[PDB]
Amino acid sequence: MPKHEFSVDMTCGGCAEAVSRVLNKLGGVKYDIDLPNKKVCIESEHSMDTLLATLKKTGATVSYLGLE
Repeated sequence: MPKHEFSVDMTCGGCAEAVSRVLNKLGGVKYDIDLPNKKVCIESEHSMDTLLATLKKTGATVSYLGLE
């Protein structure tokens, strides 16, 4: 159960948040959305593929800090 952390600046709070929902399809794994921290921590069996697609979906900036 590896964890992947991605840095994304919420621009479409309203839409960017809804965009995260689509991640379940790409990832379908456990994910957490913390606006107050502006950070998203998701654990996937693939990692480095589900986050980028979802994060960039709303055209929000995406930066990979690294994964286990």
